Amino acid sequence: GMRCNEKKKAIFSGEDTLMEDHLQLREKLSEDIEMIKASLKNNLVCSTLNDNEILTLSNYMQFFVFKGGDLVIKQGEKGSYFFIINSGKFDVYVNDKKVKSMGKGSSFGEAALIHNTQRSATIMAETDGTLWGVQRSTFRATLKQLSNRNFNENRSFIDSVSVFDMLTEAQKNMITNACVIQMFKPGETIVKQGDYGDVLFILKEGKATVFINDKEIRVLNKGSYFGERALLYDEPRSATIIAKEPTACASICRKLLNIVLGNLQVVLFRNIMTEALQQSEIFRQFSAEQLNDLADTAIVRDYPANYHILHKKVKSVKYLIVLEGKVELFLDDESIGILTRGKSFGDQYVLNQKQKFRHTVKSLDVCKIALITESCLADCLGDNNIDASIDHNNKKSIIKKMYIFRYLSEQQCNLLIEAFRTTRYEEGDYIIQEGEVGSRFYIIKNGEVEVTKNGKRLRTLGKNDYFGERALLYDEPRTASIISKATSVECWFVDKSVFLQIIQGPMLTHLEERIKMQDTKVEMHELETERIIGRGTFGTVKLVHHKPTQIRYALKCVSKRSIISLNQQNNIKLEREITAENDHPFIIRLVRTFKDSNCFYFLTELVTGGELYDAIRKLGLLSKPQAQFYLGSIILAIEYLHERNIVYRDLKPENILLDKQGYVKLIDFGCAKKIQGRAYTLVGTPHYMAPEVILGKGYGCTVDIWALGVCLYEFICGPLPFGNDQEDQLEIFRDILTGQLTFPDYVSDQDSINLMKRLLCRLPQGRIGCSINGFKDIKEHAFFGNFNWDKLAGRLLEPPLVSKGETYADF
Ligand SMILES: CC(C)(C)n1nc(Oc2cccc(Cl)c2)c2c(N)ncnc21
Repeated sequence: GMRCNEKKKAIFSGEDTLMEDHLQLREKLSEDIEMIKASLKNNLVCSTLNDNEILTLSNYMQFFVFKGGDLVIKQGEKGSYFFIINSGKFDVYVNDKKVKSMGKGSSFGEAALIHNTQRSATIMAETDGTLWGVQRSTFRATLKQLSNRNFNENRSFIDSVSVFDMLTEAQKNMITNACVIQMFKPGETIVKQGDYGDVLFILKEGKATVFINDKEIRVLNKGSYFGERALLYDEPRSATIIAKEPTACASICRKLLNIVLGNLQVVLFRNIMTEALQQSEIFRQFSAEQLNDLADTAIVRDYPANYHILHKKVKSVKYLIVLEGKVELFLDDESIGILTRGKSFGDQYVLNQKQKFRHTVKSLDVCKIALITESCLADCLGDNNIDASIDHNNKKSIIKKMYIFRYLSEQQCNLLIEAFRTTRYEEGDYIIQEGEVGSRFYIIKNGEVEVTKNGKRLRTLGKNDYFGERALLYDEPRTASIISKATSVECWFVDKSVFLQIIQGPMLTHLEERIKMQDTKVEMHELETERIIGRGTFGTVKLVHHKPTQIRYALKCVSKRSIISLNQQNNIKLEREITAENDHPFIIRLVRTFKDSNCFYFLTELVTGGELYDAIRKLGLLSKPQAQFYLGSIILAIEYLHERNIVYRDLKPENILLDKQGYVKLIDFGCAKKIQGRAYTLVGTPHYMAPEVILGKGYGCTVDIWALGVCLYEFICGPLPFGNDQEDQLEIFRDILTGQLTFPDYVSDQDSINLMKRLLCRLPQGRIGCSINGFKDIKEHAFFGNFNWDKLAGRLLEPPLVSKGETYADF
């Protein structure tokens, strides 16, 4: 009997432990449910909830039994429970001194339902008595599931309604939030025949009876819906729908749809038309707005079968799209194809404005056609020279994808496009030879080229690819060569001298410094720490000097003991991901991340102009131009992130630095997350936190827009709009949820107030910037009426403050 010689390991291991001692089963009677339902209707977070949601919460409450002289909660212990007193008396001890005495009906431990907070007073049981109670985890999880199943349920019913079929993913999700649940008991008329109603209804649970002229036509089941046409048109109800058993309906109103989405026909058509236009390689390079304008101004026409829609008698049509039916195309007498639903024709005539229309288009059956005329293109492009404008725009689409040109003013970008010269190359011509100093940026018009270095091939590039952009910013040897790998390769190109006549010092300095810093490789041993520029529980931030290039950087150290202690294992990598991917001028730019036995490193550009927190405090109350500049700058950064499905979640002046030139840099992406569906976790700084985060029913990127309104209020008015005096988190959230927004008598600008009120709208659906148009509604608001957004991005504005000298306070 031999023994095992190789090793088996041992197994290892506050307020929730105590309540387990008092926990007990008890069947909930009618007297209990009604006192819970009463007590929750007066609660801070639960007051907004409907009866079915409060009924669900009431059942998750648990019974706890106490003898006299028993401890419930202790002042200093971490807070986790909320209580409604069922029987007996309970005394409240603050600093070991009796303040109050509570009986049946009263509640305590309110703040636990929002966050883990330290208890203020010690509650003790005077007599023998019992508590109804619920824990945060259970309360938040229940709130999550209620709102989240509601959303997913409603989105399926949106997907089942045919009128929404041509909405995009993002459009369908946005109208899902406009759904309102409406309950009907038996006997109740949902809709009456003859009324001009503007509401779609969808049966989730139950059954209803349909009456036309007081006669039973049919019965409707869970899934059935009615009122699609009521969202498009003013038309009377064809029937009287009456509920037969207790029923629950999801519903969209046209009034809220118009606020959220705009006109439904206009939005639907724009999608149909955008999809049809994108099948052409020409319109594929148009902007979303340009395609939307073509959709809004397109002539739409119904034709009978065997009709000559176009015949070489043409009404200046350049492009044709089939919406319904079929048409046959002819060149003289030869059929060249049949276009069905969604297909289109005319690329040849869109490109060549002056060409005679040689084709014939004959309807095969009854059809609906959209027609884009010569004027419809000119009004879209803003120019009567269509061929030149399409060409100009083709080039613009190429360069707007590059950082170097993306943020230049439209006037500068146009000038630069106009300056493009064209040249041709024989096969085997060295367009660029490595080692030589370049002065030209190229875009390939026609053909192919092959990139090489020290002999070996690296890549192959073709129509609309580009190369050599660095030569515009630097005087340096070309790292690779570019050989022509086709017969008659044509390139557009622009000289450095022309680029320097267009771009001005500030933008040029920004590009010079930025492109260079990522280019230069870095190792830890090459960096010397000059001085510490930031401290905290996270770790430290050092100002560092790179010996080889002499470029100065910033190096954040995140201690490993900090991350593993608070269970932020998965979060530090998601921060690395987000922080590395950001490539916007008003967001901090990462260079590289290093790994270490002690701390996680982040190396970024050095920002020398200090925090915005201090800048506004030097300025005092900001004027209209100054608030426009800073808020405008924050808007561009947040918009960039929202387009990449990132919600920032911690917007405050502290997290915004200023550079040498006085332009903003967003930092600290610790609270930031890649949004996939609805977020529920409670994060951020309480004074800037949106009411939808606090209420636990789901939030998205809209929270950063609330915070924007908080910042604007600080800029114009001075103090915070909510809980300015307050230190207790509970009383801040209370002021955020139910407090009054007021504005000082010295705030004389109507438009400023209007914007602040609309950014600080509690319900997101009514919050400016949160509809389908996104930030467009903020940017076009009267407050920004004289503000050139174009010049902000391109560094062509005088900023409010320029710092004299420097200012400081897988991996
Ligand atoms: C002033 C402080 C410490 C908040 N800060 N944070 C900064 O932002 C950093 C600095 C290094 C790494 C990361 Cl991920 C962010 C920063 C900077 N780039 N330049 C100067 N000061 C900086």
